[PDB]
Amino acid sequence: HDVLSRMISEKAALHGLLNCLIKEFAIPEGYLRYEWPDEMKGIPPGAYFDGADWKGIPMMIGLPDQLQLFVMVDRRDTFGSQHYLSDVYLRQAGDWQCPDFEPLVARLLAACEHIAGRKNPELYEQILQSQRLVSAIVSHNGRQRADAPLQHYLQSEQGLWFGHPSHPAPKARLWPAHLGQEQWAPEFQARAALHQFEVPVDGLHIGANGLTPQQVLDGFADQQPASPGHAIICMHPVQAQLFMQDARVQQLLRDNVIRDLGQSGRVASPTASIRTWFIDDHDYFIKGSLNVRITNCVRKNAWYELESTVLIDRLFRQLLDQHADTLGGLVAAAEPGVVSWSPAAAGELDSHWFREQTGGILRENFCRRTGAERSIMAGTLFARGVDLQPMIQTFLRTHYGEALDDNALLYWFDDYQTRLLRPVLSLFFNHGVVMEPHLQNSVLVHQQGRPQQVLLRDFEGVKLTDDLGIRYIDDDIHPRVRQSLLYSREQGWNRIMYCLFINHLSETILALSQGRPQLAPLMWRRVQQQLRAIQGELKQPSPELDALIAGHPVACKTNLKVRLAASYVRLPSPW
Repeated sequence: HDVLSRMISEKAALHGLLNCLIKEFAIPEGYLRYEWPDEMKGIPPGAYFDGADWKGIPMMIGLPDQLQLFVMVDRRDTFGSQHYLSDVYLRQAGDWQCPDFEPLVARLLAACEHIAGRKNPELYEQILQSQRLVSAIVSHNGRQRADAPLQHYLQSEQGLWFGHPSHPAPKARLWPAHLGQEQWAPEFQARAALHQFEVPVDGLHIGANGLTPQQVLDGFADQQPASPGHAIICMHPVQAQLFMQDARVQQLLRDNVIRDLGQSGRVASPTASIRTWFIDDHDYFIKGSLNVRITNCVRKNAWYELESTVLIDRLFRQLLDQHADTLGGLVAAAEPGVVSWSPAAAGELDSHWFREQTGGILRENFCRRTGAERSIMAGTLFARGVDLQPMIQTFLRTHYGEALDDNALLYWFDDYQTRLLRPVLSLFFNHGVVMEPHLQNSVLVHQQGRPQQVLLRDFEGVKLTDDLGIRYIDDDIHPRVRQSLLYSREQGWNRIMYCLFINHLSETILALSQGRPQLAPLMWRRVQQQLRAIQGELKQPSPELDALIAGHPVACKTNLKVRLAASYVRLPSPW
C-alpha cells in the first residue's frame, strides 16, 4: 500500500508539472508538436499502444537545450488540458529513457531554467517536499471510497489531495519544521482549538456590517472569560507561537497588559486555504493571518486589507439589494466582521505589525443556508481521488441512479457553467466589480447532484476597476485602502480570463469529459454560445467580450515561470 501511494503521488506531481510546462512555455513559445518521434528506441510498445490502437495522441516537446519530451495525451487542447495516458520519456544526444521521479523533475526543471535563463534550486526542493507530502496524504486517505471528499463540505475542503493541478509544488508549506505538517493539514482532517488572548478593548480595530462590534467578537471567541475593559481574540495556534517570539509581545505578557490563554478557543478544522477554519454549526468561518509561505505567498493580511474587507462586504450587500437584476444570479459568501488589535499608544509601524499579526475575518458559514451535504468546493469537485480517477464521475452516477451518457453530462455542464459565468461577467461589465473565481473561491450548491448555485468567496481578492468600479468607493477612504482595491480595466479582464476559463472551466471540462474527450469541443462551444447570450443581457459596452467570442487569445497566469524570474502568458482560444 505504501509503494502504491508513492507511485500515485509521483504521477500526480509530474502531471501538475507537465501542466506548467505546457501552459507556460511549450504552447506560448511554439515548442509543442502533436507528432510521433523519428527514432522511438527506448519506448516500450505498451506505452503508446493498447493492443488495439494508439493510446490517444503523441505529444512532443523539444526544448531549446535539445531536451525532448514525449507523452501520450487524450486530446489536442489549446489551454493545455488533457489526460496523460503514458509515463514520460526523455531524450538528448538519441535513446528514450523513463527516469525515476526525482531525476525526472530535476531535468524538466533544468529545461525551464534554461529557457528562463535563471535558476531556482529552492524550487526543486519544494517540488520534492510537495510530492512527499502527497505521498503521506494518499497513504493516510488511501483506504477510503475514492469519492468521499464529495459527500460533505468539510470533506470537500480536506480532500483536495493534490491541490492546484497546474502548479509545480502545490503542497509546499514552510513552517518552522519542529512543528509538523499533520496538525495543520486539512488533508489529515486536522482540528485544533484556536489560540486565544485577552486584550484591552481600547486597542481594538473592529469593522462590522449588520453586526455589533460585540457580535463580531462573539463570532471569533466566546467573550465570557474576559475581565472588564477587555476582550478575547483568537489566532492560528502556529501564528500565536510566532507572535510570542517577538519581544514586543514578550513585553506585553510580562507587564500583564495581555494574557496568553491557551488553545482554549473554539475547536475548528482548517480548510484547504489552511488559515481559514470551519466550525460545524457556527455562523462563521474564521480567517486569520498566518506568516507562513504556502504555494509561494505568505498568508498575511495587511491593515488596509483588513479595512478593504469591510468595504467590499458593504458594497456587496448594496448590490444584492438595490441591483439584483444585474448581478446575473450572484451568490456570494458575506464577510461581515473584522477584528485586529494593537497597543493604544503603539506608534504607526508597530500598530501596522500588530494588527497584521492579530487580524481576523468573520466569513458567513453558508452551510446553514445551504446544507453541508449539499455544498462542495469547486477545486475538489473537479479534482482526482486517491485512485487518480476524477471523483465527479462516480459521485454523479450515485446521484443520477445510473451511468451518465454524453447527454446527461453535457446537460450537467451547461447547468454548471451558466451559474459561474453570468454572476461574474455581470459583476464586471455592469458594475466594474472584479472577482477571483478560481476553483478555491467557488462552491457548488447542488440538489441530488443538480447544480443550483456556484457560491463565490474571498473578498480579499476583489478589485474595483479604475473606469467604473471606482465610483462605489468614497473619497473619505484612506489612499492606501483605495490603492489596494484599484485595478485597471486591463488588469481586471486579465485575471477574470485566467480564472473563469483556464483555471476553472478548463478543469471542469477535463474532469467531466475524462474518457470521453469528444465532449470537450462541444462544451467549449456551449461556453461560446453562453458568452454571446450574457453579452446581449448587459447594461454597458463589453468590447473585451466581443474579442473573447471572436476567438482572441486568452490570458494565463504562470505558476512555474514566475518562480524563475512573466506572470501572464497567452493561450490560444478553444473556438
